[PDB]
Amino acid sequence: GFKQDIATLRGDLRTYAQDIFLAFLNKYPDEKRNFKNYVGKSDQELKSMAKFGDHTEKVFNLMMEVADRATDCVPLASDASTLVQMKQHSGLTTGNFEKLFVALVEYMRASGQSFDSQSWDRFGKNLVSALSSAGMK
Ligand code: HEM
Ligand SMILES: *c1c(C)c(O)cc(C(C)C)c1O
Ligand SMILES: CC(C)C1=CC(=O)C(C)C=C1O
Ligand SMILES: CC(C)C1=CC(=O)C(C)C=C1O
Ligand SMILES: CC(C)C1=CC(=O)[C@H](C)C=C1O
Repeated sequence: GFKQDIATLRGDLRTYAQDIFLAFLNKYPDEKRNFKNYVGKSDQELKSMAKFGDHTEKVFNLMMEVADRATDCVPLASDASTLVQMKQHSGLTTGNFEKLFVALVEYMRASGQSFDSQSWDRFGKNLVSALSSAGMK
């Protein structure tokens, strides 16, 4: 279920973070508008870039904490507030987050693995709801 999937992802977090973030960037090419340093690079070149890995990992380190602190895939309002009020998220809207979670769920469905993809889908919807509530447009 959801709590085991957090354990699974954390067990190889750099790998999973980069693979899911590349699945998001490739599924939604316009989303490389929030990322000028990634333009004109292949996946292998992005994995070579220290920024790419350090940053993607820090995104998933936080996402897994927000997942871990959730009850029944419902994130804490305090974690939504943190995500809306981060200076790095100033230009963002809930659609940015929705797309990341669609990619994440798709990746999980496509994997050979017993991820609880329905729970991730619901968590992403609940996060987007909480971000909206917290004041994201
Ligand atoms: C649950 C989902 C997400 C979490 C937990 C999260 C968390 C974070 C964290 C921790 C950072 C700082 C990393 C660093 O400076 O090394 C960051 C930066 C960033 N995040 Fe988010 N984020 C999420 C979703 C997104 C989405 C959906 C977008 C855009 C589609 C986005 C765009 C950014 C940008 C543009 C930066 C800074 C630019 C850069 O230097 O790469 N994030 N995020
Ligand atoms: C997430 C979890 C962890 C849970 O127990 C239930 C749901 C759905 C089935 C309401 C989640 O998305
Ligand atoms: C990043 C942005 C300029 C952009 C938008 C897109 O629609 C596509 C296919 C490709 C892109 O590069
Ligand atoms: C997801 C990944 C590439 C990522 C890395 C980052 O370092 C920042 C600042 C923001 C991100 O979204
Ligand atoms: C406890 C039970 C009803 C339940 C919990 C879940 O987490 C999932 C994905 C599916 C379920 O039906």
